[PDB]
Amino acid sequence: LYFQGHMSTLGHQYDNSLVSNAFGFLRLPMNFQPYDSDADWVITGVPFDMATSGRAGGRHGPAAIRQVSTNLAWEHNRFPWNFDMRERLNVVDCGDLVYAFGDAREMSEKLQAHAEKLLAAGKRMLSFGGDHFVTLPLLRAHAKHFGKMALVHFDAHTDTYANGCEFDHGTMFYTAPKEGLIDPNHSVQIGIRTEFDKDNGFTVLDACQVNDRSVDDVIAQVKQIVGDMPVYLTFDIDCLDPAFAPGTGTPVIGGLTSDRAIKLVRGLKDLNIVGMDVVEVAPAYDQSEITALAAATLALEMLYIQAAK
Amino acid sequence: STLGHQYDNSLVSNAFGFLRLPMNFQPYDSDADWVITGVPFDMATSGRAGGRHGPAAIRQVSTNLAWEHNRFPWNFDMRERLNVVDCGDLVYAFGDAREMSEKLQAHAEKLLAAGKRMLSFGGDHFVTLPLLRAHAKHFGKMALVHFDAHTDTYANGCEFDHGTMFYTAPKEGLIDPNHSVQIGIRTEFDKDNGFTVLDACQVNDRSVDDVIAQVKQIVGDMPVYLTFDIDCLDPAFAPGTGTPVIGGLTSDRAIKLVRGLKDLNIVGMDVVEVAPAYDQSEITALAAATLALEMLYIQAAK
Amino acid sequence: NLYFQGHMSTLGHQYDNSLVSNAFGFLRLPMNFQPYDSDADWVITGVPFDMATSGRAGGRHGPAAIRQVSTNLAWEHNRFPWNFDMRERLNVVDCGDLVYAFGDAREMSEKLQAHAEKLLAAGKRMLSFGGDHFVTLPLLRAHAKHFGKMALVHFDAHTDTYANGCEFDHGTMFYTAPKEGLIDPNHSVQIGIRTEFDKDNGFTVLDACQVNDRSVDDVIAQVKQIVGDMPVYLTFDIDCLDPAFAPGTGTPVIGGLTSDRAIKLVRGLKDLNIVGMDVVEVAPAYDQSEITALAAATLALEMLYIQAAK
Amino acid sequence: MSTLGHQYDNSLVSNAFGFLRLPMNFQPYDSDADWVITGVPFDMATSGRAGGRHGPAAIRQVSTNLAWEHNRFPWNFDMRERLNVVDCGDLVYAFGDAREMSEKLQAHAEKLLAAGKRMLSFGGDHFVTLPLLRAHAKHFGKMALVHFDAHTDTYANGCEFDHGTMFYTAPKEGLIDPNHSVQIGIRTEFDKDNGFTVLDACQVNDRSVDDVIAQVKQIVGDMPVYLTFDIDCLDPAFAPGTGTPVIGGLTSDRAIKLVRGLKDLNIVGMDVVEVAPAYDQSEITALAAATLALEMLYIQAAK
Amino acid sequence: STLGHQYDNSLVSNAFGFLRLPMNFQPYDSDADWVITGVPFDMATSGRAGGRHGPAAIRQVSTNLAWEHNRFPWNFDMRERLNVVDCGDLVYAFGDAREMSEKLQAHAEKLLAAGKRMLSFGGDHFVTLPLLRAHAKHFGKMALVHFDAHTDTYANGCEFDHGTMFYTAPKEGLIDPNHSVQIGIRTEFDKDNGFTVLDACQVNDRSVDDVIAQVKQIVGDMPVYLTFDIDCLDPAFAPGTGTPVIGGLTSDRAIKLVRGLKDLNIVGMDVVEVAPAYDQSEITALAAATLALEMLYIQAAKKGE
Amino acid sequence: MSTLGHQYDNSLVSNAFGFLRLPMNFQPYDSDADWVITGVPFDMATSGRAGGRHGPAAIRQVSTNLAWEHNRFPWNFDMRERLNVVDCGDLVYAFGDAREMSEKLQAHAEKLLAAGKRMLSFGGDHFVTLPLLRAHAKHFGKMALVHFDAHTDTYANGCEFDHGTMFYTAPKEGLIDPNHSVQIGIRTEFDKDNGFTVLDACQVNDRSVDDVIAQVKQIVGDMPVYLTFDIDCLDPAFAPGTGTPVIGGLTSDRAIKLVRGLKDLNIVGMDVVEVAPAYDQSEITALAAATLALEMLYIQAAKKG
Ligand SMILES: [Mn+2]
Ligand SMILES: [Mn+2]
Ligand SMILES: [Mn+2]
Ligand SMILES: [Mn+2]
Ligand SMILES: [Mn+2]
Ligand SMILES: [Mn+2]
Ligand SMILES: [Mn+2]
Ligand SMILES: [Mn+2]
Ligand SMILES: [Mn+2]
Ligand SMILES: [Mn+2]
Ligand SMILES: [Mn+2]
Ligand SMILES: [Mn+2]
Repeated sequence: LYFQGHMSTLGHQYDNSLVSNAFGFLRLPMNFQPYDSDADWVITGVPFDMATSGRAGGRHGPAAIRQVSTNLAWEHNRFPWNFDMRERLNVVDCGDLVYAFGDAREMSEKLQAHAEKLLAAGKRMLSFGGDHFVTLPLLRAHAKHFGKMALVHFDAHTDTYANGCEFDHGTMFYTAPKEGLIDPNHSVQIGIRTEFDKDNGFTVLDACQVNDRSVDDVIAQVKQIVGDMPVYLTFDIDCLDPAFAPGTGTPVIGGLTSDRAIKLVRGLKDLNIVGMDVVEVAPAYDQSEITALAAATLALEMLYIQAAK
Repeated sequence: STLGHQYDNSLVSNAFGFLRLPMNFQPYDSDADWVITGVPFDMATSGRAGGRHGPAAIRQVSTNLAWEHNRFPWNFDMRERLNVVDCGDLVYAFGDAREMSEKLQAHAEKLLAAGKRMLSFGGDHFVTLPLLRAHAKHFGKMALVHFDAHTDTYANGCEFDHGTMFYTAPKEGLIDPNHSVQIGIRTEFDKDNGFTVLDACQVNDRSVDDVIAQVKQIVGDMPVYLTFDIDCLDPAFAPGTGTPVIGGLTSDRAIKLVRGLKDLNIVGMDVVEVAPAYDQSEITALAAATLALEMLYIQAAK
Repeated sequence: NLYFQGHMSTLGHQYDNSLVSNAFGFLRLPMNFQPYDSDADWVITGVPFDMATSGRAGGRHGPAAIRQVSTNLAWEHNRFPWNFDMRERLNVVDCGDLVYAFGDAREMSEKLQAHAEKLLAAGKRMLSFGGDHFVTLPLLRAHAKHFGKMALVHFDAHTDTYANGCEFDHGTMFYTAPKEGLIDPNHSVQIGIRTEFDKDNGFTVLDACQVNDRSVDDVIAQVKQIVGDMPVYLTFDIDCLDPAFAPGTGTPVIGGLTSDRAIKLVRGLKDLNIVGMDVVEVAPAYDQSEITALAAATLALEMLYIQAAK
Repeated sequence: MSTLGHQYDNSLVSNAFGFLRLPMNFQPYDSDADWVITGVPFDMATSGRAGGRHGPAAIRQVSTNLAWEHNRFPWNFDMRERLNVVDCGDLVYAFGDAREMSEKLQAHAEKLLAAGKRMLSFGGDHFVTLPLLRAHAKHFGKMALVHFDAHTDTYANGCEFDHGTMFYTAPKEGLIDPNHSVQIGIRTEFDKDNGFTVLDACQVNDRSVDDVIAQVKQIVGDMPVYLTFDIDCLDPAFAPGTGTPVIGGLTSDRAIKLVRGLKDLNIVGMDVVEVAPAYDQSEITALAAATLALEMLYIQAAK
Repeated sequence: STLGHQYDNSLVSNAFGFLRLPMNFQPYDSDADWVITGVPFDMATSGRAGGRHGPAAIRQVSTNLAWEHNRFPWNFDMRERLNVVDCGDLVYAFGDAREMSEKLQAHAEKLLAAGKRMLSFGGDHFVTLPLLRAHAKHFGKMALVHFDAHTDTYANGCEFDHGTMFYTAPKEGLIDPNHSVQIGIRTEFDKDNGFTVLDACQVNDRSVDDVIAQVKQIVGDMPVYLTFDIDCLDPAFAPGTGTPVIGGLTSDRAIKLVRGLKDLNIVGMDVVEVAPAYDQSEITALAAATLALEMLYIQAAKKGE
Repeated sequence: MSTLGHQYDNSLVSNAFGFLRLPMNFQPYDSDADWVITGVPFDMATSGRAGGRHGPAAIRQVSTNLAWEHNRFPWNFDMRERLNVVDCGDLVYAFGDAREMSEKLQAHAEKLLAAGKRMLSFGGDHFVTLPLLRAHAKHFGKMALVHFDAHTDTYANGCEFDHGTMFYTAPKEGLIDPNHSVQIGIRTEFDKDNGFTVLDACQVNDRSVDDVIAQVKQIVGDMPVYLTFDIDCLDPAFAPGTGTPVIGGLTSDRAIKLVRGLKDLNIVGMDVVEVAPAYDQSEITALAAATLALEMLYIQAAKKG
C-alpha cells in the first residue's frame, strides 16, 4: 500500500478522484532522500529552460506532469496492460533538483552528481524536464554506470548542432557521441521534421514516413538498429504535432498523434532501457493540460514497459 | 428564431435554441417529433466539473451549422423531415443531485408518453441513467452504442457517480450488455461482462467501414440508445471535457462512425461531458454540436 | 408580471435560481422576436456588428456574451443596492439580434434605424447591446426624430469626434451626430476620456485622470448641470473601464475607471430623463473569464433600474 | 526539508508541493504542529460555475512566489520561527457524495481541535465552512464571524448542500452570533433585519482602511472569531478565478490591509474558499488567496 | 534584418518581416522575385472577425522556421534561389471595404507589371478576389487550386462577402471552374458548377499521391492560382479561424498535398482566414507560416539551382 | 513612413513593426536619432516564470493602439516632432549564453552613448539593466536610480546572472548612489539599512501622487537619473504578464501619473522590463508597458521643449 498511492493522502485513504491529493507523480510517495530508499525507480524534476532557443517556460514542466498525472492514478492496471506497475516496481518521486536559477553550470554539475549517486545506489531513473539540455548531464552519469548507450530519441529536431554555446538544448547529440556517451550507429531519431544531417551515424525516421508506416514496422526497424546495446530513451514532447502538444518551446507542424506515440513507446517493451526522460513541456503555452497529459501518460507507459520485464 | 423572423445567413447572430430551432418551454403538447433538452449537471464528476455549462456552449456554437440548408454530406434538409424544438434546460435545485435525477426522468417519461423522441445535451454522463430509466419504460430493454474513453461499469461508486451508469443500467434491466458496443475505450475496463469493447487503439488502426459492420452485427435489430461521451475524441479535438485521455478518435473518424449508424433503429440519444471552462476556441462544443446534428440527420435518413 | 419576470423563460415555466441554466434572453427576460405590438415598456436589441472598428474586431459576439453572463444577476429578486425589482415595475422583452447581410454596413445602418423608429413609433424605449460604437449613430438618428435633439451622457476612453475617416467609422459618430442635429454638444459630457481629444468643441470632457481622483457625488452634480433638463441618450463604451476590468474590447487604454466607480456613476444618473441607452464595444474573443461581459450586463441592468426608480 | 537533498530552494518555481513548501504530514493529529493546512476539493454545492475542487492545489502551486520571503512583507519576523505549520493534504471523500464530504471534514476538524491543533483550510466552495464551524463551535463555543464575500449566504430555503445557506444554518445551530458578526464586501441582495452588520463593497471602497477596521473590532468585541474569506470578495479584475463573480469589489491592496489590521482579534480558526482555477488568469486569483492565507498565519504568529 | 546585421539563430528575436526577410515598403522597383503582402481585413466575414491580425501573427511565429538553412525536407535554401521581400501591410480606411478592394488590386497590378510575383497573407478570403482581378489581367484566365472547408460559390450575399469570390471570379472570367479543384470541403456545396470538389471525408481516406495525381489532371496546362483557407485544416490543428468545421485535414496531410504540387505552374498564391484572437499557442499561425514557406519552396524547386 | 507605399496608417492594427510605427534603424550609431529603442530578448536570470524574452516583440505589437494619437493624452505636443526616435530591433546573442548578452548589450549601449544617442530599452528580465547601468555610468558618471518594482533586487548571495541582485552589484561598482536613489511599489521583504529610500506599495496607494513625486524629486536632487520600471510594480490585475507577480500593487492610473510627474528630472537613460507575454491577458501588460514607455519619451520631449 506504500509504493501504491494508498499512503500519500490525508489519513492514508485511497483517493479514487481524478483531482485531489496531487503531490508526487501518480500520487507516488515523496522521498527527498531517495539514495538509501527501497526504490527500484526514482522520478526527478529538472526545473530548467535557460538553454532554450525558442519559448521559455520548460521550468514548470515537472509540476504540470505531476499535477495532471492524477487523471491516470485511478487505473489499477493502466490500459491496456494486464497488471499494476506499482505492484512490480517500487517508484518514489524525489521532488525537483535545487540549483541557483541563472546558473546553468551549477544545474549541470548538480544534476550529474544527483544521477551518479542514484545509479551508484542501484536505482534507475525516470526524469522530467525542463528543456532537452538536462538529458546531456543525465547521459554523462548513465554512460559511466552502464557504458556507451543506443539513444532512442523522440523529437521534431535532431539536436546535433556543432556550433552552439555550451548551454544549448540543440547540441546534446553532437556532444554525447563526441564524449562517447552514445553510439550514433545504434541510435534512432523518430518524428524528425526540421533540417537535419544525413551522413552522421544516426538513423532518422522522419514524421512524414512515420505517419505513413505501421507502428509494428517502425518498432521492428528500431529493435534491429539498437542491437543489444543498453538503451537510453528520451522523449521530447514536440515529437507530438502541436495539435496534441501545443505547450512546447519549439513547436513544428506535421507531427505524430498521441495514439501513434503511445503505441511506439508501448512497442519498445522488449529492449534493455537503463534510463529514460520526458522533456520540453512548457505549461505557459499548454491548453487544458493536454501537453502535460501526453507527457504523464508517456511517462507512465515508460514505467509499464520496465514492469513488463 | 430571429428579430422580425428574418432569415439569418450569419454564423454568429441570433444564437438562442440549438441550430436556431424554435424555443418551446412546454414541448409536451407541441407538434415536435424530436425534443432537445439541456441537463446543466456535473455533481457526479470524478475529474473536472464545468459540464453544467455544456448545453449553452453547444447551442451558442451551433450557429456555425445553421446556414447549411442541406448539412454535408446529406442530400436533404433534416428540418423539412423533422419538427425539432429546443425546450430549454432542466430546472433542479443545484446541489440536489437526487432532485435532478427525479425531475429528468419525469420530464423524459412525459415527453415519450406524448410520442416525442429526445436528443439530450449534458452535463456529466450520469444524466444518461435517468434518460435510460424513462426510455426503458416506453421502448423496453435497449442496445447501448456508447462512445467514450471510459466504460463506466464501476460497482463501488456512490449513488451519483458518472462512472457507474452502465453497471446500474444492466442490473435495472434497462439495457442488454450482450448487444451493447463501447467505442473509443482506452482506460482500464472489466473484460468479463457482456459488452463488446472496441478500444481506441484498434478503432484508430482498423477501417471505419469494418468497425460499422461489426457494431451492426452486435446490436442486431434491438432498439438502440446512442450515448456519446465527448472525451471519446482525443483531447486535441475535445480539450473541453472533465476527464481527458490521450490516444482518442479524430473528429473525422467520430462523425464517419455516427454517420454509418443510420440503418440502426435509434429510439433516443445524447452528447455529454462538454466542459466549456476547459474548451479552446469552442472546438469541443462544435464537435458535440456537429455530432448532435449528425444524430438528427441519421433519424431524418429514415 | 410573471411572463416579464422570467418565470416563463425556462423548461416547464419553473423559476431558475441557478446562475447557469436557461441562458437565452438577457436576465432570462422573455424572447419577443416581434416586439413592436407587445406590452413591453423597454426592448433589448443585440447589434452583432464590428465592421466599423479601427482596432480589434469581435464586437459582433458582444450581445451573446452579455446575455450568457447575465444569469449571474437574475437570482437577485431586488438587485443590490435597490429595494425594489425592476422586472415588476418594467415590462422588458429581448427581441434578439438585428438580421443584416454580414459585410454590408449600409444595410445594418438602414435596418437598425428602421427597427429603432418602429419601436419608438410603437411607444417602446430601447436598451441596445453592441457591437462597435458606430451602432449608436443609427440609434441617435431614430431617437432624434422622436424625442428631438438630446444631451449625450457618453462613457468612453475616446471622444469619437474624428471629422475625417470613412462613413462606417466607430470614432466619428459624435462629429456626425451634432452635424445632423441629433445631439447638443453644449449639454453633452464625455466621461473616462484618456486619449487625445478636441478641447474647443461644445462637449464637456471629464478625463479619467480627474474622474479617478474626484468624488462620485461631484462628477454626478456636474453631469446634472451640463445636461440641464433636455432628454438624455446614455451611450456606454465598456473601454471606459480600465483593461483590468474590461480586457475584452477592441481599443483598450490604461488608466481607466474601476467597475465600482462606473456602476456608482450610472446609479447617480437616476434623476435624469434618459429616453434611450446602449452598452457597446464588448469583444468576447479578448474577454478573460467573462469579466468584461459581466461589467456590461451589470451596468445595462443598472440602466434599467434607474428607469424603474421613477 | 521539503526539497531534493533537503536544499534551500531560493527559486519561485521549484519543489511546489505543500503550501509555502511547508512539511507534508498526512497524519498531523499526533504531530508537533501549532497550525494544520487542509484542502477540501469540493464544488457540488455551487449555484454558479463549478471548478472550486481544484482550489487547494492552485493555492499550493502558486505559493512558491511567497516562500522565498524570510520575513514576508511587511512583517519584522518569520511566521515559521514562531508557528510550526504542516500541510496534511486534501480530504479524501467519494466524489458525488456531498454528505460523506461534510461528515468526514467535521470528523477531521474535531480530531485536529481535540489534539490541540488549529486549522487553516482551503476550499473548494463556501459550504465547507459549515462543517468547519460545526467542529470549531463544539471546541471553542459560539463564535463571531468576520466574513469576506460579495454575498451574505444567509438563504433559508436552499437544499441541504447549498454554498449560499451556511450563515442561515450556523446561527440556527448556535455556531455563530450574528450580533458580533460582520460581512465585508457585500454587493448582492442581502437580508437587512438579521443581527449581521453588512459593510457593503460600496462603503468599504469609499471609507478608509483604518475606520473600517476600528468598526469591525467594535462589533466582534472579545468573542472568539472564525475568519472566512470567499475570494469573490475581491473584484473580478483581481479574482477572476471564482464560480460567482460580482463587479465593484475590493482591491487586493484594501483586502490584505483589512486582514493585516485584524491581528489583535482572538481568531480561533480560518479558511479561504471559492478559488476556481479553471476560470483563473495567470494564477492571480490563486496568488491573492495564497497571499491572504499567509497573512492569516502572520496575524496568528504576531501573538 | 537584425541589430548590427548579425545572424539571429534564435527562434524568438528580431520578428519583423516574414522569416526575418528584408522589409521593402516600395517593392515595385526592387530586385525582388517574390513580394509578401499583408492584407489586414475581415469586414467580409460571416462568422468570427479578427482575421485583420492574420499577417502579423504569421510574421511573428515565422521565427520558428528561419533557423533552418534547408527547410525540411528540401535539399536547398529557397533564399539562395528567390529574392524575397516583405512590403508590409495594405493601408486602407478601416470601415471602407471598397477602398481595400480597389487599393489591393491597384497594388497587385503594379507588382505584376514590374515583374514581381505575389505571396499574400490574409485576412478573410475576400482579399483573393481583388488579387485574381490583377492576376487575370497579367496571366489571363487561371486554374484555381483551392484548399478550404467551404466552396465559397454563394450566389446572392452582399458585395463584400468572404463566401462569394468563386461565384464572382468565374463570371468576370478570372478563373475556369472546369480546370479548378476545391480540396477539404465538408459543408453544403453546389455539385454542378464545373468545380471538381474533393471533400475532407474522401481526402482523409485516400492516399496523398492519388489526390496529387488527380489535381494535376484537372488543372491541365493552365497557369495556377493557389489559395489556402486555413480552416481547410481540422480545428484541432487550426482553431484560430472565423468559421471552423470539424473533420478537417491534419497539418501533415496539408503540407504533404501542397509539397506534391511542385511541378504545377503556380503564378500567384495566398494563405487566408488566420484569426489570432481564437488561435492557441500560435499553432494556426504556425501552420499558415509553414505552408507559406512551403509555397515559396515549390517555386524555388520549380525554379533551378 | 514604415508602411506599404509609405502611407499614413490611422488603424490600431496594421503595419505593426517598430515601436509606435517608428522607423527601423539596425545601424543607429551614425543616424540623426536623439533616442534609440533596443529590445533585449533575455529571461535567463529569472527566479520565477520565464517568458520575458518575448517582451520586446509584445510591446512593439501593442504600441499600434498609441500611434494614432498625434498629441498623446494628456500632452499638448507630439514627441515625434521634438525627438527623433528609431527602433534598432533586438540585441543578437547566443541563447543560453547570459555572459554574451551582458557584454554585447554593454558594448551596444557604450557605442550608442559614445555617438550621443540616448537609450529607451525593452526587456527581458531586470538583469539587463546592470549591463545598461555600466554603459551609462562610463558616459554620465554615478547616477540616482528611480526604480519602480514590487522587489528591491539587492540580494547579495545570488549567482552572477540573477535578476534580483543588480542594485547590490550596481552601487558596489560605483554606477548608482543609493542615498539619491528611490524604490517605488515594494511589497516584498527588503533591507531597510541600505542608503535606498523604499516607498512601499501600501503607503504609495494611501498617499497622493503629488506628495510622492515631491519626495522623489528631493531624494534625487540634481544627480543624473536612470529610470528603470519593472512592470510587476503594477498589481497583477493590471500586469498579469510578469515572471514574479505580487498582489497589492499600483493601478496603471497611479503608475502613469507618477512617471508623468518625474518630467522635471534629468533622466539620462530608462528601460521597461519583466513583460512576459506567455502570462499576459489580452495584451493588457504589454499595453501598460508600451504606454509607460511612450510616457517616458513625452517627459523627455517635455523637458527638451
Ligand atoms: Mn529536443
Ligand atoms: Mn525538439
Ligand atoms: Mn462517460
Ligand atoms: Mn469518459
Ligand atoms: Mn467609442
Ligand atoms: Mn472607446
Ligand atoms: Mn459564497
Ligand atoms: Mn461569494
Ligand atoms: Mn474560404
Ligand atoms: Mn472556409
Ligand atoms: Mn525586478
Ligand atoms: Mn520585480
